[PDB]
Amino acid sequence: KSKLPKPVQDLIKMIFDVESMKKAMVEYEIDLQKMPLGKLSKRQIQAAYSILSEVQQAVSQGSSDSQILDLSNRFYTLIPHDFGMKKPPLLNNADSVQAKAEMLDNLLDIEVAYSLLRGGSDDSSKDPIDVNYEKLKTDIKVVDRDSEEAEIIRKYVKNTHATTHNAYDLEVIDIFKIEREGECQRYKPFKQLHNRRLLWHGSRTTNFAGILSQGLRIAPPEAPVTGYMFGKGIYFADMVSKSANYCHTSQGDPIGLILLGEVALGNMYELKHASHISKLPKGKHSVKGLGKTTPDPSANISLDGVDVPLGTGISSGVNDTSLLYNEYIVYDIAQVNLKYLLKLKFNFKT
Ligand SMILES: C[C@]12CCCN1CC1=NNC(=O)c3cc(F)cc4[nH]c2c1c34
Repeated sequence: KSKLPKPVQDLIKMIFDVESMKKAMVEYEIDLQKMPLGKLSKRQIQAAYSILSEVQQAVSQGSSDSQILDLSNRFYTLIPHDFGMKKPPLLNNADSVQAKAEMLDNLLDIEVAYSLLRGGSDDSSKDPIDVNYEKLKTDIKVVDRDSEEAEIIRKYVKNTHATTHNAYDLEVIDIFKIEREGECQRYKPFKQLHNRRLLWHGSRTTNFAGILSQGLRIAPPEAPVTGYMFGKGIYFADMVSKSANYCHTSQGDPIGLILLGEVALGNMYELKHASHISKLPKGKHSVKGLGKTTPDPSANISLDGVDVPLGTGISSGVNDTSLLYNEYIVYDIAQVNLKYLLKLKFNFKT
């Protein structure tokens, strides 16, 4: 039987739940009878990614929409869906493509998680909790609730919840200090770049088995670069609620996980509208999408030499922007060093 601290044990049970993966799949209206969890393929997902990029290129230069309809039917044949008696959405426009690309990101992560769960070795004497914990190849420690780390993290959550995101409020249940096997060596080349910031990354619970195993990754090459507002990079927020929205929490499942990462942003390429790129212009290290609302720079503090923008929301002074809140994008996985993992209770305002 396991000796892990009991918060870490609940975390492991949460990350490796197959039923949550099946529920995520049912929430995308995927047909679980024709295409169950065990018949999820990495290469099938990549082929779906290629269909999305074919729709992107077709729409972009005046192809038949005959063509685009055929590609949408091919997509629904490659990934079987259960829509009952409604008509499935058509892949004819940019929003359809973006929805399916986010969906495929989560599908790929689910495949990674199930591949982890059913792989490696199994040892009947050992607690499954211990087996999965060491499958994560991460050091997970509980952060003391009265530390100053915890002070700053609670203040970061408390101060940067946007008013637009009025469907819920957040309660911090546990704060974990994580260390990914190998990540600090990979991050070393970027640890004295200027402008390193502690930023949020939310994702579904089922995805953290992937995120803790392999880190935060960039979409595969088959993924359409126009399926993401600022192209194929790793996306962070400085508003806790903007990232928390990407946990895809629900009333039926109100606990989520969110990441705090040291991001070496360096020279930020400032953008107010979508720009589907895979590389930065020479001399830039990150993209910053400017919101009309920013955390107050007055109130930034430092934690292990990293800036924390835990100020309250004020106007940026940016006028012709299409973003309500900031976004930070990096295009090299080495530019990220994950520091903390947070268990959040979503209290839905009903
Ligand atoms: C839809 C998108 C774009 C590429 C994959 N994505 C998933 C995501 N996850 N998590 C975040 O915390 C996040 C925070 C942001 F400020 C902007 C973001 N844009 C994304 C995310 C995101």
